Amino acid sequence: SPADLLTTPVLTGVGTDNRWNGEIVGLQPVPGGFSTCNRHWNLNGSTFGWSSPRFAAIDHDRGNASYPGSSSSNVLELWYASAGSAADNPISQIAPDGFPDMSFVPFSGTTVPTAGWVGFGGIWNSSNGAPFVTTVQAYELGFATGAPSNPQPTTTTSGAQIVAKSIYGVATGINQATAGLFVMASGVISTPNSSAITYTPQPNRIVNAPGTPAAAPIGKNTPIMFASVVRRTGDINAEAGSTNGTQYGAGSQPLPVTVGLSLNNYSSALMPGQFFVWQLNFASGFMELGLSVDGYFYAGTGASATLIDLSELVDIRPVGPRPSTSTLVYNL
Amino acid sequence: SPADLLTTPVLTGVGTDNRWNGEIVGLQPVPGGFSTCNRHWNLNGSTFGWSSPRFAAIDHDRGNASYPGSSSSNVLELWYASAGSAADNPISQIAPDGFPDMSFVPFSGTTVPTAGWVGFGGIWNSSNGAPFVTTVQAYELGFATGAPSNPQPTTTTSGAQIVAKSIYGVATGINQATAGLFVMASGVISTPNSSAITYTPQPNRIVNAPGTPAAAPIGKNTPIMFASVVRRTGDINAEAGSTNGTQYGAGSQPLPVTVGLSLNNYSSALMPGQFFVWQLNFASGFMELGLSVDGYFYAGTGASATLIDLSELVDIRPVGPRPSTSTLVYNL
Ligand SMILES: [Cl-]
Repeated sequence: SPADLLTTPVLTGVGTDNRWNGEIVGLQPVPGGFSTCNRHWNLNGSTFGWSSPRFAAIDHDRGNASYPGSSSSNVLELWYASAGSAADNPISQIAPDGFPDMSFVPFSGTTVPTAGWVGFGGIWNSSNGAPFVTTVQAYELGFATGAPSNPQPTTTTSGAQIVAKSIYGVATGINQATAGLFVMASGVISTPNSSAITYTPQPNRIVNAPGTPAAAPIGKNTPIMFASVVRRTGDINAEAGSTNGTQYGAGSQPLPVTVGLSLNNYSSALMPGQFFVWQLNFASGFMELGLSVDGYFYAGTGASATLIDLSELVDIRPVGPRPSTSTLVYNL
Repeated sequence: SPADLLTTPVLTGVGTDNRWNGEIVGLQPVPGGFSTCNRHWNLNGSTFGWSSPRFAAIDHDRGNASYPGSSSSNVLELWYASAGSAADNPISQIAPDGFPDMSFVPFSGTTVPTAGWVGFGGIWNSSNGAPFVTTVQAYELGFATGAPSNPQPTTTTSGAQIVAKSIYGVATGINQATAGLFVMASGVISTPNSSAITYTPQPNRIVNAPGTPAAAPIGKNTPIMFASVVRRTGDINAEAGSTNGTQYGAGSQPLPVTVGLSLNNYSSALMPGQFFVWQLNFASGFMELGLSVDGYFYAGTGASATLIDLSELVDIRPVGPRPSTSTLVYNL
């Protein structure tokens, strides 16, 4: 039984999302539908992604590193490689374990990109493993085509490039035909100013491998993402509330669910066309969440795009397998 | 019952240690004894530390930022504040949530400190939350006294300072009497060259709050730390089996145990003078692990300081409460 995949602490402040590793504080309905594969598991014990259910480091030993111009001081460092070149990754060769499933947002000069996945790290020497210490910075990572001259976002891994570019000037730029990338897997969201932006990533920014099943509305049941509070570059101190607006990152699954799914095969527990349902009991009222065999979560919220605050969630109780066509209860 | 705190995946490659968040691959006996409080819970639902059972970010909004002893090619950014000044931390005011429990290792020039806790981040503007983008780098963090003129290691929180110093040159130094620190909580170990060093931290480097209970041998039973493979600055690409040597970080508890202990009170389950015992079944042979009420783990390995490899661990079975004076079986 999948019942213990989702227990009360998973959604009441201990559980984190599988994209940003932020504490989950809300449920974000996606009436338009979405797809996610990276660090996403199904109930048949499998992933279409390239990442294990953890947040460690991103490591790739063979990419092209460069900076523009003839002055090496305070420059934007650019790193890129082909998708499918991650030979050292046992899960998938598509990308290094932990590389974010987000499309690259191009920028140059003094522009800081909006809604990029950003991580801290730098370039290192492919021949001996030594870091290029003058290249440490915050880097936006994403999938693109057209690097290095004109990188543009792409949402498919097939034929893509994996790109890292420092959003601020590094101490001294480095030009290497072959160089390593090392970036911490726990990301923040890039903003050019103190203002928060919409939940990130939006569905059209998510990068997916071929064959990734889509999450679509089933009747009045709508797929959701799990909203967490995520740091943003424009106002790094900002956390939940009051301070200049709240920034949400979103993930397809709670990481504890992803971990459990990765350790187990739940094929006997649930049939296709079924949800495993939990009841979420709030201080006043309650709602149901449903989990499909493809590993997507649903709510009975229909066309609504309004975020559901989990601040008053009290406990979670298993309901069991139900028809995916049965509208999930929403009494909030 | 605490039995489900330690299940097979916790020590067979999924569970991470509570200091470095690295995947646990070994058990490190500490015949000399040790103490740990940070991100360490007991069976009475309590911690003597200053950190929650998670790895996010380190944030303090009021420290002194400077860059003395710097050249134009090499500017080491220094941040420090008093221990006990972390007013925003609901757990403890000793230090910001996630600040490492390690004594500061002094360094200067281009010298890289040995066995330092290093994290990525930078300084930010206390008045508006904006990052000082020219200060992003890898920083060693630790407890010290004598900042800013002569920082020296300390292992007691009382009267201490919390210090961050970039191990590499930042793009541009920043002098502010009041400034913020922001560093990702997931750390790496500083090494001056490609070689691995001893497991980190050694017991004499660990910082502890007043009242922290010590782990000492009880008869033939010896306290252990949980060893994980941790990244090092000298060879950032190196992982398990590196021809430059394998680097271990160590933590007092597996993080899943710490999380479980933080969510429930197990005081009725175990009394002082008792271990909760699990049997670890390997491919050839087996051993017992014991957990005390203070949350420390023990093995019946006596004076041995030899690391126990978990690569051939097959499964874990709960045994139950046993007297701490009873020698834990070691049959490997
Ligand atoms: Cl804090």
